[PDB]
Order: sequence, then structure tokens, then C-alpha cells
Amino acid sequence: RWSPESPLQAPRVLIALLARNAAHALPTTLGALERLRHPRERTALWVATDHNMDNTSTVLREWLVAVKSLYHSVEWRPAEEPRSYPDEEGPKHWSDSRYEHVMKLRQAALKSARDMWADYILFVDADNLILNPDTLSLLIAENKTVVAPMLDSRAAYSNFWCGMTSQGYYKRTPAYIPIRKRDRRGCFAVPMVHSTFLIDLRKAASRNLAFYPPHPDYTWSFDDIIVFAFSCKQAEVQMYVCNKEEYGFLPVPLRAHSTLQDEAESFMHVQLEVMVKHPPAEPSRFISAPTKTPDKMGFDEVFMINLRRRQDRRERMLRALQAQEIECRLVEAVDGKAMNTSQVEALGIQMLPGYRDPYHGRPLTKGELGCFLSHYNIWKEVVDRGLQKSLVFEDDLRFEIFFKRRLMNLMRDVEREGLDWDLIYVGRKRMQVEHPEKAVPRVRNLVEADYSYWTLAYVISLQGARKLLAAEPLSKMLPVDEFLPVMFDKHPVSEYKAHFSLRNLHAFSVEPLLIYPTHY
Amino acid sequence: SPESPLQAPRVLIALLARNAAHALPTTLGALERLRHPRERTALWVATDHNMDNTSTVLREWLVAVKSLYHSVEWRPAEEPRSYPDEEGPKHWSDSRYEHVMKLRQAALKSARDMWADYILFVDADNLILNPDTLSLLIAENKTVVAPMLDSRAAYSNFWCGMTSQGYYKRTPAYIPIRKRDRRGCFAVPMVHSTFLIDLRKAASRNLAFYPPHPDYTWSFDDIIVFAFSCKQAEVQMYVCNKEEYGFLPVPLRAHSTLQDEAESFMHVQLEVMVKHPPAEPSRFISAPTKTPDKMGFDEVFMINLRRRQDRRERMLRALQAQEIECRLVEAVDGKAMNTSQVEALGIQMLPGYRDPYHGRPLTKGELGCFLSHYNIWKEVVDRGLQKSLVFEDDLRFEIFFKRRLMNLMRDVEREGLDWDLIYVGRKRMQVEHPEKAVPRVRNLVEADYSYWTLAYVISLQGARKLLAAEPLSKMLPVDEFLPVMFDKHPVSEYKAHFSLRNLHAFSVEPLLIYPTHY
Ligand SMILES: O=c1ccn([C@@H]2O[C@H](COP(=O)(O)OP(=O)(O)O[C@H]3O[C@H](CO)[C@H](O)[C@H](O)[C@H]3O)[C@@H](O)[C@H]2O)c(=O)[nH]1
Ligand SMILES: O=c1ccn([C@@H]2O[C@H](COP(=O)(O)OP(=O)(O)O[C@H]3O[C@H](CO)[C@H](O)[C@H](O)[C@H]3O)[C@@H](O)[C@H]2O)c(=O)[nH]1
Ligand SMILES: [Ca+2]
Ligand SMILES: [Ca+2]
Ligand SMILES: [Cl-]
Ligand SMILES: [Cl-]
Ligand SMILES: [Cl-]
Ligand SMILES: [Cl-]
Ligand SMILES: [Cl-]
Ligand SMILES: [Cl-]
Ligand SMILES: [Cl-]
Ligand SMILES: [Hg+2]
Ligand SMILES: [Hg+2]
Ligand SMILES: [Hg+2]
Ligand SMILES: [Hg+2]
Ligand SMILES: [Hg+2]
Ligand SMILES: [Hg+2]
Ligand SMILES: [Hg+2]
Ligand SMILES: [Hg+2]
Ligand SMILES: [Hg+2]
Repeated sequence: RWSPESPLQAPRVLIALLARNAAHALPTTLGALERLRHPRERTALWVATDHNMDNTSTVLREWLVAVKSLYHSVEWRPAEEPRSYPDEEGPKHWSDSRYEHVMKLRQAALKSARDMWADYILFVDADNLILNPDTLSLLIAENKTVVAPMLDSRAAYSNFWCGMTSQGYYKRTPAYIPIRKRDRRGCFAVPMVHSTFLIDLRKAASRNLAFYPPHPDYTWSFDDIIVFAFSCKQAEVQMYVCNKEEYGFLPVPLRAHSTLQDEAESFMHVQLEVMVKHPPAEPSRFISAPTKTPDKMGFDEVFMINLRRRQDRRERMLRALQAQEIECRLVEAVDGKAMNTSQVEALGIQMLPGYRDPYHGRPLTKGELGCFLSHYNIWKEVVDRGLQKSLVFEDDLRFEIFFKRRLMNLMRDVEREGLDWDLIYVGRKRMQVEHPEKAVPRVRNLVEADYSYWTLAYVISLQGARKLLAAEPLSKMLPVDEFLPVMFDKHPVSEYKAHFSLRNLHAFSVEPLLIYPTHY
Repeated sequence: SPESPLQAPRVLIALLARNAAHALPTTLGALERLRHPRERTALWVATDHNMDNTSTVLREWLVAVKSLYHSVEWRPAEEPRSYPDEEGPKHWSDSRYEHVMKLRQAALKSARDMWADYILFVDADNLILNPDTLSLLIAENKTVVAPMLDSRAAYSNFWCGMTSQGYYKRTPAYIPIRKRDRRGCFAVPMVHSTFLIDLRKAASRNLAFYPPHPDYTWSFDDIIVFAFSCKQAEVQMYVCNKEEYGFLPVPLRAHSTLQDEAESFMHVQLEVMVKHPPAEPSRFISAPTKTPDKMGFDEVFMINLRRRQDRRERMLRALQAQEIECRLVEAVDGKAMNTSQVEALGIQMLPGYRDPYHGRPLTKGELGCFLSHYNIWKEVVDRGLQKSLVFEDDLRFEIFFKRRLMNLMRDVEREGLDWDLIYVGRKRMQVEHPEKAVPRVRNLVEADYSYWTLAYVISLQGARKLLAAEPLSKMLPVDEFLPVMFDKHPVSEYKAHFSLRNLHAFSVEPLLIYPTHY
């Protein structure tokens, strides 16, 4: 008699979470873990926290209490004191006692998974955002013994190495950039994975894996990730990294003598990078992130141009500026296409005689017309209200890490030197890259702006706002990203610089640039 | 790079034990030798209401094997030693039913909480001889599957039918399955005693040993309550008889005794030693010593060829297991005798004898076997043994052999019967009508035509009567000479050679001994 067997229950996963100074990331990080599409009754939690300067253990304790009954089991190993290691130089310094402790901890979680008869153990670093709720299911689907999902960072850094040096050190290989950029998809054999990975405790070879102590043959640096990677070689366990689709994001590690504020702002940029192409990563419905209070970054006004019909560009920028604690005045963009020929003449608008597109040879467009009038209105607002220094934003731009501190420290450097400036580029397209642009003395990270090509973000002074308006550019209409290089006298074509007489604009540019385009 | 093999599935073995010290050495030994990784095996043991030292045997064993297994849970309860609503140790009251259901439910919750793949229930007196039984059960990929355990009777750990009220039901399919005529895994409405639950299956979440399903309207029986639970869960129960798995004692009545259970499980060990080597106990438990008596006889002989070492070791184990002591008599190899030594004893075949089956005359094997019995008949008269039991070396002992045989001889001597021979093992040739019973002596009948000499009781008066006929000059096989002496041999040509056939012969009814191979 045939009788159908019911389905197998999902694999039994232990999620091991080591947390130190993670209160900045846990609301977003733990919310992502809650919403993993894996049955919570087939999931167990293992949490260890210690050496905390922030209220990391308090956030964890509240979250665990809220989700304890949903899971197969929960282990909780806090240690309030000491808040820092006796042999450390700072919270971001990986001393030997911190290496040893974290190794011992991962080993304890590994043993705990073995003792509770779990199929898999999943390590997730407290600052690792597992955005894809299917990541755990997808990693189980690969039937590997140690597999890791390639997480995206702001740079080439990711949670895997492509080469090793037979001494344990990092090593670039030609295949890293292809894997990193997902040009080659799949799962690849690599000598190193870290941060987040899945161990298959069904595999018999996993019984020989060990986070601590180092293997008896280990003769490398006292590094936690190196000790484990060497343990996979001895057990002949091939580590794999998969990039078949997007899984999550992670911040790039900081230097030893960095600070907790660096780390909190570093993870905030991760949230920004997510919001470039995704909705904002939501927090847990049981953890609440602290309320932020913004400012104008010491400016007289921070503008943001936006066309009302581009509603999704508006919400994205407001979420990004809010997350960076930056306040803006929304300026309605001049819809250049909605202006008939009569309203164009009503403002004395005439294209510059003989203008041709640098890459197609076309006259000025209605889009570039409405774009020039948008910046033209802001220049009018600057002169009317007498704002001495203002920052101007557009609606499609991504922010660099530590954007707020980095620009504010330039503005306190430009001010302390009494620089006679009109236009400071926060984001442009540098067109003169043969010889380097002349650096501005006594003001670090600032150069004299040569021929640029964009107006994504810039600082303008009241002096510069009058200079632009006094050149009456409405009758000599030229796209705004070319009219500015005409005003500081670095435009390549001289048939354009001839129509404008006085071109005494003091233009500078932040170096490196603090803002880039979204879709480049 | 090649992925390593998967580990074996995680199995929790659940063991309820009450008054099982008689079986735990042999039973626990069978489990510790299961071909299934101990690191992938966990133990769950609960014991209570013990009148024997069951609790001490388990603790002695668990302490010795704790370090070898993934986990060990241990639930003992010394007081009380019996249920307040019971009529005896073998009576299943509602408190006993309720407690046993709670223990199995507790074992199921344990298996679930420790994330085991399977839970294997094994009754404390179930001898899982086959070390691969666990592996085989897992292989069938069933949610509730049981191995068919052999018993001395038609009883096994499954039913083929069930009534609309939850009672046992015979079906035409039970016997073919029970005798391994139809081999395979069959869907049945009831399995118990030893079975495997697949906790990987989502349906197993709905199984519960306790409490009964809210629709349960049947009797408060532990196995039926579980059976109805799988019905509500739509989980099909299976039993597999593809090969020999293990052995099971047949349950006893509510008013049976502990010694009945102890001796009933001993018979399981005897049954194993028929076609299999002896079932060894755990090398971590000391089996209790046994004191053998002569069962009140003046002597117990065992005939055996010195060359048949295999038969000797098997009998000396079955006897020692039953606390029976025998004097070993070396048989006379009638095949190693040349034609000169045959005449040296004054031996002549009875004129005209031939085998009633293939027509052969008396054989050399049938010669020395008569002489071995002939030499024992002499030692009886020489030593003056009033009552003696005579054994051979290919015997199958019935259940409760020692007590049933002693009770018979006690019923005989208290009645003063003029007896000379009492068969204990034989082939009854009168099968049309039952043989004439002996009044006032239960389980004893007058021996009609019989045909074996497996084992028998012989008196001094009867030991003289055989030798008085002087049979060496007119020799038949010894199993045909006796029916001549009590005058039941159908051949009047043979009986005509013996002038006085005055032997008074009897037999136990039913027989207590049968051959190893029929
Ligand atoms: O004493 C400690 C130190 C760290 N952690 C926790 O362990 C993880 C370490 O992640 P960090 O962000 O603090 O460290 P990095 O981002 O700089 O990168 C890390 O990548 C690996 C972790 O996956 C190795 O730990 C490596 O040495 C280390 O540089 C985090 O979950 C952190 O919260 C602790 O619980 N206790
Ligand atoms: O209070 C108790 C009563 C029983 N048992 C245990 O229950 C198991 C089965 O009991 P028995 O072998 O003594 O009883 P049976 O031989 O008659 O076989 C049983 O077969 C089924 C499955 O075991 C049911 O339990 C049924 O009630 C019963 O007949 C044994 O391991 C016994 O040790 C206990 O641990 N504690
Ligand atoms: Ca990190
Ligand atoms: Ca039993
Ligand atoms: Cl430094
Ligand atoms: Cl320093
Ligand atoms: Cl804002
Ligand atoms: Cl113990
Ligand atoms: Cl049978
Ligand atoms: Cl029955
Ligand atoms: Cl003996
Ligand atoms: Hg690679
Ligand atoms: Hg590794
Ligand atoms: Hg430093
Ligand atoms: Hg705003
Ligand atoms: Hg059947
Ligand atoms: Hg059942
Ligand atoms: Hg003996
Ligand atoms: Hg014989
Ligand atoms: Hg028997």
C-alpha cells in the first residue's frame, strides 16, 4: 500500500552572534535576522556580548526577551565588566587577548551547536546586515561544508579573500574583482571567508573544524580568521563564497586607533548605500533606534533642488539627509518642458550664440533651461536673504562616508585661513586630470577648481552669488554646468568665454570629492 | 573538492524499565552493540515501581556508557514499588497505563527538544539481536515503522486488523507475515513494543502518547491511544519482516508472577540458542550467578558424542541457563567400532528388522546409541538410582521446563503410581485419538506407540525390566525397543522376540522437549 510521507522539517540552524559595541547596528542588524525566511522553531539563538562601552547588552537583552518564545532555544552570555581589554589600545584595536577571547567564543558557539544536534551553525557579525531574507535558505541549498554569502561594502572589501600567501597574509589575485563585481556568478573555492558564513554540521568533515585553539601545525599570526581558515585546510574542508545574487551589506573595518563614532557613522553609510537601490532597511519591531537631531552643518542654509514629479528621488534624499542628521530647504525645480515660448521670452532668455553640445553638437535643451533657472532661483534666494555661505544639493547623488564631519572640517579650515572663495565644489566631473589641479595652500583637501562639468553639490558664498547674477546669463543661456566653468575662466572653448565679459569667480573643489552620482 | 559523507541520523533510544533485571543484561547488551554510531545516539531511561533490582542494573550500566553517547537522561523513582490500584506486578491498572503513556510522551518531548532525527522505543525485555535493525528501520523512510520480533508463539508486536472499537482482529494476512512468507514492509493498524518514529517528518509533530486525542472514545490502553493518535495524524504504521530482527517474550496474564516473567524471558534466550549463538550480556553488567540443582532426581544424565563439541556446548548452556545440573556421559561411537568389537559384546541384530522408511537394516549409528543408553541403564541399577532423568544433545526445552517437570514428578510420587518410563520428548504415533490419561495425575498419559528417545525419566524398577529382556542378542533401534517393552510396537514379528513386555511407560502431555531440527 502506497502512503505519502509528509515533508521534512527545515534544517536546524544555530545563529551565533558575537556582539561588542554594536548598539549602532543591532536595530537594523537584528531586524534582518528576525525576518529571515527560515522557520524560527527550527532556529536557535546563541548570543555572547562583553567589553561594551555602549548599551549593546541592554539592546540585546530587550530583543532576546521579545523573541525568546519564537525560537527553539536561546543562550545568553553577557559580561558587563571590564568594558575594555587590559592589553588594548582602543575599542577598535584587535589585541591578542581580544583575538583569543573571540576565538574561544566562536568555538563555544560551535560546541553549543554540536551539543544541541543542529544541522548548521550560522555566524553573523553584529554589524552585518543580512538584507535578503532568503540568504540562509540559499546557503543551505549549496550543500557546502563552509559557505559564505558575498556581502557588499562601499569598496572592494568583502568577507572573502581570493589568494593567500602561504604565510597567512592577504593576497590579490586576478579573479577577485570579477567575483566582487558579480561579473562571474556562482560559488567559488576560496582560501578565506569570514564575517558571515554557514557551517554544515551534518558533514563528517566538520567534526574536525575548530576556532580555538590553533591546529597543532599552525605556525601563522595570532589572527582569528587565519586560525579558522587553517583549520579548514587541515580538515580538507573547502571554503566557498557565493555571489549568485545580493545577500547583504557590511561596513569596511576601521583602523586600530579609530573611535566608536567612526564605527557608528561607518554603519550609517551602509544604510545609505542600501537606500541607493533599495528601500531603507527597516529595524526590528522590538528594537527602536535612537532619535536623531539634525542641523544645517553650520551653514546659513542647505538647499536641495527637486522636481515635484520625481517623488522617489525626493523621498530617497530626505531619508539620506535625515540619516546623516542634515536638514534642508526643499527648492521646487523649474520644469523646463512646461514653459512655452512666451514664458521663455518673458525673462529675457536667449541661448548663447553658437552653443553646441560637447558630445552631440546640439543647442541648449528645455531640460538644461529649467535646470539653469533652478540654480538661478537659488542664487536669487542667496542674495535676497543675504546668506553668507550655503550648500546646494540636487536630487540624485550618493554620499561619502563621514560626509558631515568631512565637509564641516573643510569649512572650519577654509574659514580659519580667510580664503577669498566663491564656489566650492562638493561633487563634480574633473575634466583636467593630466597635470594635477593646483592645491590650495593652508586648507587641506581643497584644490583650485579647473574645468569641471557637473553641478551635483557645491558650496556658494554671498560674494559668488552676486558675481553669477551680475553676469546676466539669462540673455546668454548656456547650461549651468558650463556657465560656471565660464565664470572661473577655465572653459576650453573661447567662443563661449567671449560672450561673458567679467569672469572673476573664485572656484575651488573638495579633494577627494565628497559626493558622486547615483547611476554615474 | 569532495564533500564529506553526512553523519548518521540522530537517534534517541527510549527505554521504560519496570521489573526487568532478569532481561536487562541480555537486552542492554544487544543495544550497546547496535551498528549505529554512539555519538549519533542518545539514551532516555525511566524506571519506577520495581520489586527487583532493576534500578541498580540500569545505573551500573548508564555510568559505564554515559561517556560514549551523545546524552543520557535518567529518571528513577524508588518509592513506591507498586501501584496503589494494582492487583499484581503484571496487572495493568489505569495508573500504570497513565504513567506509562506519560513516560513515552516525555521521551517523545525529549527527542524533539534535543533535535533528534528519530526516537526508537525498545521495551526492556525486547532482544534486538540484529545489530543492523536500527539502520534497516531508518532505511524504509517511514514515519512510524516497527521491526517484527519473533516469539515462541503467534504473538508479535503488530496487529493486522482493528475493530471499530479498537480491539485486536485476525486477518488472513497475519500468519503469512508472521512466518515471513510475505517479506516486506506492510501497512498495519497497530505496532508496539519496538518501533521507530521519524521526527524529521512534519506529520510526527501531531503524534502524542499522552493525552488521548480529544476524539478518542476507546479503552484507556496505552498502545491503542497511540494507535488512534497516528490515525488522527494520518500517519501510517508499518511493520517490516524482511529479515530476523529480534525476539520478544509473550505477555502474561494480570495475575502472573515475577518469576514467570523471569523464566519466560529465559525461554527467549533458549529459543535464540537453537539456531543462533548465545546472546551475550553487556560487558558492563555482571549477570547474576545461577545455582543448579538436580530437580529432585537421583541423577540427571546427558548423552553426547565426544566429537560433537558443538552440541555439548549448546546443551551445557541451556542447562546452566535453566539452573539445571547434569552428569555428562560420553556416548559410544557405534560407527568407530570394527566388526570384531561388535561381536566382542555379543550383539546380534533382531532377525528380520528393517527401517520402516527406506527399508534399511540396523545401522552402526543406531548401534552405539543403544549402547550409550544401555550403559546408563546399567549405572542406574549399579548406583541404585530410584528416579533419573536422561538427556541427549539436540533438544529444545519448553517454556517453564524445570517447574512443569518437577510438578509432574511431585504429582506422580504423591500418587504412588507404578511407573517405569516417562517420556519427556518423543514422537507420538497415535494421533487419531488422544492417548489414555492417567487418573489423578495431571498432564500425564499412558504412552502408546512412540518413536524417539530425546529425553525420558526412568525408575530403578524399569531399569531392571529392560535389562531382564537381554536385548543385545536381538537388537532394534532404542526408540523401537521401548515400544516393544510396553507392547505398542505394531509389528508382532518384533514383539514376538521378547517374552515379557511388562514395562509401564508414560509421557508428559504436552511434551516438554522437542528436537532442535524437526
Ligand atoms: O571582544 C570582542 C570583539 C568583537 N566582538 C564581536 O565580534 C564581531 C567582530 O566584528 P567587528 O565589526 O567588531 O570587527 P571588524 O569589522 O573590524 O572585522 C572583523 O572580521 C572578522 C570577524 O568576522 C574578524 O573578527 C576580524 O579579526 C575582524 O577584523 C562583531 O560581531 C563584534 O561585535 C565581541 O563580541 N567581543
Ligand atoms: O510502571 C511501569 C510499567 C511498565 N514499564 C515498562 O513498560 C515496557 C513494556 O511493559 P511489559 O513488557 O512488562 O508488558 P508486556 O510484556 O505485556 O508488553 C507491553 O506491550 C506494549 C508495548 O510495550 C504495551 O506497553 C502493553 O501495555 C504491554 O502489553 C517494559 O519495558 C516495562 O519495563 C515501566 O517502565 N513502568
Ligand atoms: Ca564588521
Ligand atoms: Ca514484554
Ligand atoms: Cl595612526
Ligand atoms: Cl600612534
Ligand atoms: Cl532633511
Ligand atoms: Cl547517570
Ligand atoms: Cl508461529
Ligand atoms: Cl493481542
Ligand atoms: Cl550443566
Ligand atoms: Hg577565486
Ligand atoms: Hg574557514
Ligand atoms: Hg595612532
Ligand atoms: Hg529636508
Ligand atoms: Hg496486513
Ligand atoms: Hg501508532
Ligand atoms: Hg552438565
Ligand atoms: Hg539416540
Ligand atoms: Hg520451546
